[PDB]
Amino acid sequence: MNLDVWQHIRQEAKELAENEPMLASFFHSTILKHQNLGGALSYLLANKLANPIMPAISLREIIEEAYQSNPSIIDCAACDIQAVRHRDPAVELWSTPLLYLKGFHAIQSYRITHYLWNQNRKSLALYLQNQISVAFDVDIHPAAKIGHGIMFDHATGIVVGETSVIENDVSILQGVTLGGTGKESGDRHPKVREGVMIGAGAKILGNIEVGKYAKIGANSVVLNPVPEYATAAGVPARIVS
Amino acid sequence: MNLDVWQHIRQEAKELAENEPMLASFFHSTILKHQNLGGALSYLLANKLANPIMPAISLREIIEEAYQSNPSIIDCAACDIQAVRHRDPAVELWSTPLLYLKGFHAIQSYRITHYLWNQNRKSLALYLQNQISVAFDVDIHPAAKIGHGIMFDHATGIVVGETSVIENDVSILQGVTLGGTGKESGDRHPKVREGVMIGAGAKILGNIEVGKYAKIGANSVVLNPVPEYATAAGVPARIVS
Amino acid sequence: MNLDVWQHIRQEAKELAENEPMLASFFHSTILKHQNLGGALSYLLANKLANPIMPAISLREIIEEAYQSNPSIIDCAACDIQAVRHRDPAVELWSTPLLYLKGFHAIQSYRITHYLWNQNRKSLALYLQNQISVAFDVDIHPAAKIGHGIMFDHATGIVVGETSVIENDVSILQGVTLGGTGKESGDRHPKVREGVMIGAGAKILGNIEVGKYAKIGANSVVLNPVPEYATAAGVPARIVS
Amino acid sequence: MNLDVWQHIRQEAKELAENEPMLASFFHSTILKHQNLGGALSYLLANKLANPIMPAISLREIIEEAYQSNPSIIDCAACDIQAVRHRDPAVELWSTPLLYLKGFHAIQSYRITHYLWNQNRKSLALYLQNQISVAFDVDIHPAAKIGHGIMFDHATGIVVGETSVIENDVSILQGVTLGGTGKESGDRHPKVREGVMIGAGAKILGNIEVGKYAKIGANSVVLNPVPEYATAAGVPARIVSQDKAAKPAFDMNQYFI
Amino acid sequence: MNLDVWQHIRQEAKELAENEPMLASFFHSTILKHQNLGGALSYLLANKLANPIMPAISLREIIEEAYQSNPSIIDCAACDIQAVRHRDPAVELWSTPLLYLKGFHAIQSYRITHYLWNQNRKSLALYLQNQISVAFDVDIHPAAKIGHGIMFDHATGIVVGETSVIENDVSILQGVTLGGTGKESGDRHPKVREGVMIGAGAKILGNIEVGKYAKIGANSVVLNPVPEYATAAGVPARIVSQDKAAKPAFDMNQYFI
Amino acid sequence: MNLDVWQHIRQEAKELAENEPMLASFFHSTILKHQNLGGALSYLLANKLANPIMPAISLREIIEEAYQSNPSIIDCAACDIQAVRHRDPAVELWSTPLLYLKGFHAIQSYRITHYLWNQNRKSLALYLQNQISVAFDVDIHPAAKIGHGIMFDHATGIVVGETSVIENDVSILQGVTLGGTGKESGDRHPKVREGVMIGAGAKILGNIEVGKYAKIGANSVVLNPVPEYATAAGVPARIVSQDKAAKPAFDMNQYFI
Ligand SMILES: [Mg+2]
Ligand SMILES: [Mg+2]
Repeated sequence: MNLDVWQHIRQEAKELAENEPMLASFFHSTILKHQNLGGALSYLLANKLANPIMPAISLREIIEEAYQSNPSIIDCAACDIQAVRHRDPAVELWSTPLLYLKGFHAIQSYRITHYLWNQNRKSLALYLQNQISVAFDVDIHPAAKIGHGIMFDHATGIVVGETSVIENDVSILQGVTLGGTGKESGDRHPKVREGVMIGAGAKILGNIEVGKYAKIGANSVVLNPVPEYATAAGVPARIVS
Repeated sequence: MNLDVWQHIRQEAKELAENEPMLASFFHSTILKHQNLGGALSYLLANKLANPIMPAISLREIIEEAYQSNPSIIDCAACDIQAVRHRDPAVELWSTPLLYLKGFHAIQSYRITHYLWNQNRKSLALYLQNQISVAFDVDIHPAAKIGHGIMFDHATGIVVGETSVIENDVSILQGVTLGGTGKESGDRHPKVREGVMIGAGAKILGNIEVGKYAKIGANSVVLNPVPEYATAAGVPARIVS
Repeated sequence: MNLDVWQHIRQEAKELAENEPMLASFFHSTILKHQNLGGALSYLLANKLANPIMPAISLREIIEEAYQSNPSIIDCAACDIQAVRHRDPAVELWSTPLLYLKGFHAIQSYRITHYLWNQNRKSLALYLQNQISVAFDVDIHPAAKIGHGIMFDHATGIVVGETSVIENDVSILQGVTLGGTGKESGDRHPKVREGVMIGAGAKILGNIEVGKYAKIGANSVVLNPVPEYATAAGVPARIVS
Repeated sequence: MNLDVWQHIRQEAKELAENEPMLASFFHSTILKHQNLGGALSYLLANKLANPIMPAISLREIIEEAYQSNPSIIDCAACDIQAVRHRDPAVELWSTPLLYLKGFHAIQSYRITHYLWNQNRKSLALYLQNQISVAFDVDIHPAAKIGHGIMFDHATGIVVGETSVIENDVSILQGVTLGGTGKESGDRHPKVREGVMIGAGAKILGNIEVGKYAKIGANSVVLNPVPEYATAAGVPARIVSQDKAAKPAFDMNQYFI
Repeated sequence: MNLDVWQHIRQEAKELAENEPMLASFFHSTILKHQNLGGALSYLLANKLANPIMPAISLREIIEEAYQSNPSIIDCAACDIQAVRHRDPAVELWSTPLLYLKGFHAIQSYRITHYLWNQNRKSLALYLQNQISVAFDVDIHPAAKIGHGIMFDHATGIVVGETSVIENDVSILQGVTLGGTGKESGDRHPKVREGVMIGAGAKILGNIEVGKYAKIGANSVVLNPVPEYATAAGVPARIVSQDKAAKPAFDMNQYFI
Repeated sequence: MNLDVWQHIRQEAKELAENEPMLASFFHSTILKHQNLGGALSYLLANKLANPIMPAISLREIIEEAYQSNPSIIDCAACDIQAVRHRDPAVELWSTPLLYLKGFHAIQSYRITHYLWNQNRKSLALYLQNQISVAFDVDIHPAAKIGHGIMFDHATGIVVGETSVIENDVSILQGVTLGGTGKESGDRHPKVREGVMIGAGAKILGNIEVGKYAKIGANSVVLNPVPEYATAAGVPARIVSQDKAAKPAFDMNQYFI
């Protein structure tokens, strides 16, 4: 659930350090030498988003503070790991999401920009919003609201707008946009309810509702609300009974 | 218009340096210590495209020379900033495009590869074409012709081909291609007239005309000309009266 | 064919070193000082995928070993170069694919992760799978089976799944997915036969057959088998006689 | 309390960031964002000693662990800063030692290797001993024993071997060696007692006592014990004079006959 | 005109790029693409002194501003190159000093800190003073005064303190210190007049005049004034001989009795 | 056979990786993955000497080419490691010299520049001569001739000029100069024969023979020939004593009268 997640990854790292000496020091530095998930995650995120403007060493303190303050940030990471492990047939190890999956890195990094944005650090948040778009190819406005148990499989090209809401247990694939229309401010982005699965390349535009457990077809363009448990596909999207 | 743009950014940088000490030196080095937009832009672009093969320090001289020679390159950057400020509801600061928006960085970087390509420096231009695809996820052939007041919102996945033409005040989103068909050379890429807005994921193929102020739907595949002021949507794209 | 490819690139590098002194040392270090394609390719790949966790110098030995062991890895690179030269109207030089095209870099890098994956080095392969998604925006599961004469033009956003098969002489563009459905393991990814051309943004889902020499339309969503020599387009994809 | 020292630095830091925009983020990230000398110090040293083999971010954890086990390592740095501010006429700010003086950085970095040496991490301690010699040009064996209120002015070229001992309040200049003799292990390096000042280039060799409050002339070669309050000079060094009033480490009087 | 010097370098550069393909882009980016010594020099120094705190690209602007305000800083480098080409038998090319000799880089880098020191940018000047000691192993206080036609051969270990003065045409070798004495500010460092050559390892301490055309023996310790055309040697140094014909900085005659 | 030396290192390496997880990948990448000293050495040196101008990956090819043409360069390193393990009481592991001692790295790096110097690649050799002085603080002209079984303990500050010759089994400490004299090319640097040990800071200047098995006292200044088995000390150096039994390079006896 949480303690299980970190111990599954802890036990795995030991074995993978033995099988691949070239990464032994990486497994030790990232996983094996820390006492909890936050230690591994702040380390990995700091390194992936580093830049001389804001070096890993500086970034890590900012990340740790965030974790110390709102610990739930780490619980959500634990749940996201479990989601990928449970919904992605290609994933066979608990440590894989944590170490190599840019979609998962993008999500946890967004949790940091979301935290900064709500701590009155808009500049640093926009600066990291871009770092995240660059390092992971995922662009999430810091003010978007995203829950836990979320999976961004492959992730390249995902874009989530300012007023977006993604509830728990949502899965999103490469090239999917949750964007808006109009040159005005206010609610103009999608509300994706829990359990929703979005196919690769789908574009959901406007402040529209995406019912829970709905399935959105690859390359579908959703412009109108999608009932709960329904399947929308096509351009524009239609409900396929 | 131009002098207003740089002074809006100059005044903003001072305030953001006060609110975020961690980036104070970044605001000063990039914006506050230079006398004009070109000083800030050449600095930022050099750093974002740096690589040991061609370091920021070396790149910057090449960029500055370009600016010195054809100053309009900087005016166009000023107009692009204003475009984003005016068409993107998420943007609230004039400095945001300049500092963090990879789409805007991609555009101005392309202006440099376009300049190099027309100075008989094809190698360096192809080398930077790739740097730009890597750093910003935007691939623009150096020979494409692009005007000013252009916005690449989010930008991940945009591709513009060799014979493409994009006129002024055009807005393009993530995943959009202006590509061609055929294994032959010659005109084989889109001509997008002024004011045109292209939705996320749209693919416009061939040497076809995209009338002014037309609107192209997300994920639309345009294979035939689109009349001025019209709206094309669907796969293939159809005119929605 | 093979010896011709490396000599076309060798002769070109000399001329481009003369025309662009700023890259002279790059042409010499990458091309002119090595005796064969593997020398240039291992050098370039090591540098593009470097990271302190696994530096270029360390990566290069791993790459060289791979080449020494299975030399065909380099022949396939030679064929891929020729494919781009022959199918991409924008390419005018044999060295261009080798030096600047991220799609081609992604393919050859995948050949290394495929080799590592079959040498019982799953960790290192997943680590490089992510490096490749980051450096080139292309995500290829290491167990995918890909032949030679392959072209990933532009490439941003391409995703190839675990059980995928891509035969020879296949061309794939930006945003295309060869993905799967279901949370189960087993064959769940596309089988693209030889000669197949896939348009930008196409999403091919499931363990389905894509007949040889078929043409897939941009943004097409293929969910059912496509006969040989046929053209599929639309969402879902339909056969356009 | 070593907080006064830190108070001075934090105070300088705010005004320094105000005057030099180009170093603002550096002052805030090293000094101002931290509430004690330990956070500044670990940050700085980890950055100066960084290498892909052991990156700044990794090394910093190792240093904070050492400060957690041995807080006195931080207080020792405070005093070392106080020693420089008082004895080095060139140093007017309390922040200068901390931010820029490589002899200071070296001594503090050594304290970290000294800690690892006895944590059963000798490979890492040797790795860092070398990182220190390369980064600051100072080679201090991790098993050496060094007190506090120590100044290594300029520092380039300083060598301090395995069995060396250096007590509190000693001033050492560039080029100085506290070297061993022989090809066997065991006590074979100098024991420099408090208040001793050693001039530039001086070489002290073997297991010999350098008397408290003694003064070692520049470029001398000391091979025999030196009496307290005595001044040794020459190649080889000879006891040329004696002052029982002087305080060589604090006076920094370089003249001798 | 210091263009002759530059003409020689540019001429060597074209042929050097021709012979060593691996360094071509380095020769073009530093030398050939620039039309004067200033562009080459700022490029090189900014690269050698670079750090995430102050990256090459940022530092270079700071250097070009200094060259714009004080063009003589560039002409001083030309002469320093001429001094090495003439006095160092090991140096056959005019481009060698500029491209590779760390003592040269140090002196030029110091001139930049000297300029910042009086631009009200002492924090940056101290930051760089340290960057210089770390990059080239040479520690020159920014307030020191140094003329032109100066050679720091090998240079590792050279220290020049705050109130030091060095006139034109002086040759200084590795390990040399122009050091202070005392714990108080004020004139307390050596004043080395033209044509003086100082052998490796020599330590000159206090506010003392080192006579024009004098010759300082290696490893000596100078604590009293040295007469013009005199040769001082020993620990402590003694005036052992005098030659009124010699030109120590140019002859580089290291022998003494 | 220099494989015994390598066997020791590989053996230490496995257990070292076992004890210090944080350095595991470093031990495997440098030592364990390679089957001979050449692969470890080229890897390490290329990494220590790396610069965007000549990156580790490029430089390494240049080094492997040198080892392919001149395998004895590797065997020379084996012996240099053996020399340190035997003479330096501080060094207990055979892997220490190889992994961490900058004087060792310098000597091996020089051997590469010496090879390039006569491959018609003098620009690259000078580029590296400087990379070596900056990375390890040791300046060895590429045209210098150095034997094997050589130890540069601590090494900071060592300078060895163009025409210098150093035979087998010599021990040299930090601050030592084998320097030239005069402003003309030609033989003008020391010739140090086997078994000679040179104390810290010593300066040997001009084309003079330093007799086999001789012992040079720390901080001495040698300007005249030194007889075999003789001990020279002082500024200027004088022959103070003679031992025909001693073996200075191996004994490392630093005391003198
Ligand atoms: Mg990317
Ligand atoms: Mg150094």
